Amino acid sequence: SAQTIEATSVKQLADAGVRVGDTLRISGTGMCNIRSPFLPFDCSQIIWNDARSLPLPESELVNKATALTEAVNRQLHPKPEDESRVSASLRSAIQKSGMVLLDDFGDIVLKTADLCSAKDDCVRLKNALVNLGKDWDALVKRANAGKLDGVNVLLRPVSAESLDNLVATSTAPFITHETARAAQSLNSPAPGGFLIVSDEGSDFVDQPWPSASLYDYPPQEQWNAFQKLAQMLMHTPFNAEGIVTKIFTDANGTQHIGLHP
Repeated sequence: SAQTIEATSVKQLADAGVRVGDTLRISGTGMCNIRSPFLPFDCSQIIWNDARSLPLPESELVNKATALTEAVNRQLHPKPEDESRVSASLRSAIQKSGMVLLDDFGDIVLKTADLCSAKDDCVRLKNALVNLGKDWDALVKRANAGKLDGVNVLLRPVSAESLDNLVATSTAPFITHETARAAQSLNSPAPGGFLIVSDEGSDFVDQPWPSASLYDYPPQEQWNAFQKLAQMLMHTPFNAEGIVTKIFTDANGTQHIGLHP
């Protein structure tokens, strides 16, 4: 009593009533499980469900982080095309000698506290942000009303590039917090359908393995790489052949199938 089952849609497999011993040849569109080539996804288990997919996650944090990053970088590396109530030829001499003129010190400070909300958050940058112009829980106050818009703070070259690195170093932990968190948010399996699983841990999809591993990407690249990973892998083509070695049904209604070839 060993059936042999071709299925290209979920309801065909539900119909065929698979028992251990059967041979499945299975193909269609699915999602890679969460909890490895495509870490955080594990493409040796495929979620096969007709309930359509979760949206890409968002993060207010990431938006706050890559916005402060840019605010400092656009003031540390101003482009020839730039407004300035500062003299033009004076600007060219600041750049010849390696120095840095903060247009809007006030914007740097606000967008820092906006992001490092907690008092323990990024304290070293907040320190370096106060010498350059007090105490942190007061610079924010002076910046809140809007008073360091008229201060001009000029930076000697190593403090500039050191503040550069301090901003890069502080925003990076946030963007990986949120990337890990967002991947867990997608671990929210719909009831029913199947979890098709390879016994050998082989991958079920046919996608080119990403070269750089996700956790090993740069900081201001991690959010976007995840998104492309998630958007392709939550709707990827897949196929699976083999001999059913286990078959059971979830408290959540989902049928788990382990396949060996």
